[PDB]
Amino acid sequence: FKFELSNILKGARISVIYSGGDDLFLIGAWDDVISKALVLRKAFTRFSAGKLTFSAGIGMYPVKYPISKMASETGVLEDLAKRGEKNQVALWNDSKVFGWSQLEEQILKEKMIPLQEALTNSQEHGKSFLYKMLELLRNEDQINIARLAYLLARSSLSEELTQSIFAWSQNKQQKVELITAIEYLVYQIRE
RNA sequence: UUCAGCGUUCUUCGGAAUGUCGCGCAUUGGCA
Repeated sequence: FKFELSNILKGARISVIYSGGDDLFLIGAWDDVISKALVLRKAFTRFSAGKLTFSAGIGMYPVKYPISKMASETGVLEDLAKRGEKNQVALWNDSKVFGWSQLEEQILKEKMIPLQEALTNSQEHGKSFLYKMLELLRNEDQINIARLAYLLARSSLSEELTQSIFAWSQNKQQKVELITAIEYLVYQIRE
């Protein structure tokens, strides 16, 4: 907490308000805070050789927004993660609580990276297509599953991604990861 | 040689929205 933490966070736009196994508080750029939070969980397990788990709450706030409010709201997110599924992290919203491995791979690697590479390659697609997909996923109507499939056929995205998105939407866990992965990509792509 | 029309098609195939923004600013916070 006091020494290795400086090397783990090295190179990231993060300021550590306080440290320690009792309570850890860091304020940083959101993409950096998430990536370093994942690095920390992997390091903690390695350092402890397992048998030790860390629960965290991650929140996204405008810079002008008050620190006390940031601290209070993020405390609640940490509490969500702590009460059940203590290893799992809570990110941005109460609705999104994810295991650290889930957040790192089943969301930021299996879903966000394909979508990211697909969008960049496609000259025919854009944030607006990703917003359309998100609106269907958010509504959660059975018809939207069908409407997403019509959008996917029109979209012409690579078939394996098309099928993977379709499968993800039908599975409840995959869709929350798909929603989060799309939202993370939109936050990253947005200027 | 006269007397008559009769039957069959009644719309078809594509394209079914797309791209762009997806809140910003002030107070507050932060730095001094």
